[PDB]
Amino acid sequence: TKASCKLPVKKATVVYQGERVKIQEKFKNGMLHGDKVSFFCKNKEKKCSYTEDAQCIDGTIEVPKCFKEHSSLAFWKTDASDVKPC
Repeated sequence: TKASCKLPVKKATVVYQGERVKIQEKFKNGMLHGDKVSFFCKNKEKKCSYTEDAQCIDGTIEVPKCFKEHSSLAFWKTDASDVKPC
């Protein structure tokens, strides 16, 4: 069987097939099973951002740790989802 997943967040921006979209909208009803999506993150040793491809499973998924649900304290720092790739 292939049970879809479940949008772990309400504002996650990933890159499906080379496309930036908000899992909270493109996957309003969870994500397809096996659906692969990359999460935008930032690099300190490189000073740039990149994507962390991911994989969906039967109503289950392992979001990339580097990701960040929301992390309060929004100070001078653009979210990897809005940074330029190294």
